[PDB]
Amino acid sequence: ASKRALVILAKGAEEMETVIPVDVMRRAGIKVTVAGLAGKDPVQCSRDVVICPDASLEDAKKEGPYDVVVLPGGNLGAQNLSESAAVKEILKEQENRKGLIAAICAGPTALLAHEIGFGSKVTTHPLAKDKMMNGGHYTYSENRVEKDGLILTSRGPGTSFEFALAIVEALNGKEVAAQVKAPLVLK
Amino acid sequence: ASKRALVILAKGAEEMETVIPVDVMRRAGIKVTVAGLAGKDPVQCSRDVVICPDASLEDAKKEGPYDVVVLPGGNLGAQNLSESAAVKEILKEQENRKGLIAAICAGPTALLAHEIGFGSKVTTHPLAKDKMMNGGHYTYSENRVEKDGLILTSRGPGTSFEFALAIVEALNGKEVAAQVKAPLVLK
Ligand SMILES: *[C@@]1(=O)C(=O)N([C])C2=[C][C]=[C][C]=C21
Ligand SMILES: *[C@@]1(=O)C(=O)N([C])C2=[C][C]=[C][C]=C21
Repeated sequence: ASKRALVILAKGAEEMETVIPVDVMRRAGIKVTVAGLAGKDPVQCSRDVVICPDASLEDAKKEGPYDVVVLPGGNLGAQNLSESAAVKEILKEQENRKGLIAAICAGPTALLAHEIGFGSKVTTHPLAKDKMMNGGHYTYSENRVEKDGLILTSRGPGTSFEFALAIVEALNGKEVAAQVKAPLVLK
Repeated sequence: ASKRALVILAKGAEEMETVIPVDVMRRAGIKVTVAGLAGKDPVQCSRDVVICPDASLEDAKKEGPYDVVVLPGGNLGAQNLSESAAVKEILKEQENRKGLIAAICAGPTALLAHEIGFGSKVTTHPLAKDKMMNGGHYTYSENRVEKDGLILTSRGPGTSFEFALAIVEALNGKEVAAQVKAPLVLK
C-alpha cells in the first residue's frame, strides 16, 4: 500500500518548503494531500506564489491518519499553524499513534505551540531557534536535518531536498530515496 | 528601478523549477510575473502542484519587455513552450534586444525549437542533452549553471537555487545574490 502524506498549507507558508517536499514525495510514489488550513481556496504563500490545495484541512482530516504530517515553514505560515486547533488535534493524534511528524524552517515552532514531542532533539532555521527553545523543552541541533523520536526537522529552503529525501527514506527506505535523488541533479 | 522577470508557466512545468526561481528572485527585490502560457487559469505542474499565475502570457507580453525571461523545465512543460508561437515571439524579441534568457532542465530545448542563441554554450538535464544537441547548434556543457552570450542555462531541480542566484547576480549584482543566499541555509 502506498504511504500517505498530509502537507498543511497556511497563508504565509514558504512556497519552496511546500513544493519541494510535495514534489519529491510524489516522485517516491507517496500519495500526498496538500491541505489548505483555511479551506479549499488558493493559498498566498510568503513570496506571493499562489497554490491551490488538493483539499481543505477539514476534509483531509476525515481521510486520516497519514504516514507523515508535514509542516512547511515561513514565519507567518508557522504562526497560522501554531494558532490552529485543527492542527493541534492532527498533531496530537499523530504523536499518539507514533507516526512521523516533519517540520522545516519556522515550522517546528508549531510543535512547541501544540506541545508536541517535548524532549526531542530538533533543528530550525537559525532565526527561529530562540522561539523554539523558549523553556528548554527541546534539545537544539545545527544539523541540516535532525531526526529524534517521532520528530523530523530541518532548517530552511536550502535544506528542503535533504528534508524531503529524509521523509522518503523514513517511509519508503533508503534505496527508494537514492533512486528519487539521482535524477534531481543535487550537489 | 526594480528589475523585472517574466516566468512562463505551462502545463507540465516542473513546479520546483518554477517556484524556486520565482521565490529567490522576489527575495532579491525583482518584480516577477508568473505568466500562464494557456491563459489566466491555474496550471497543473508535472507533479500535480497547481499554481495560479499572476497573469496570462497574452497580458504579461503587453507589459514587456523584461530584464529576464525564464523557462522552467519539465518535459511536457518544455514541449508546450516549444510549440508556442507566443513564446517564440517573446524570446526573439528578448534576444534581439540583448536581454537575458534563462532556462533549466528540459527548458533549454525550447530555445532550440525557437532557434534562439545558436552557437552558445549550454547545459540541460542529462536526459535532455540529445534533444538539445540535435544538429550541433549549441556547445554542450556539464556545468551546474552555464552562462554564454545571452543565455543562462542549468540542469535540474537540484541546481535550481544556483540557477536562481545566477539570475539574481546577473540582474542585481554579486553582493545582492550573496545577501539573498545566506538566509536560505544552502550547502
Ligand atoms: C524559513 O522559511 C522560515 O520559516 N524562516 C524564519 C526563515 C528565515 C529565512 C529564510 C527562510 C526561512
Ligand atoms: C527536469 O525538470 C526536466 O525537464 N527533465 C527532463 C528532468 C528529468 C529528471 C528530473 C528533472 C527533470
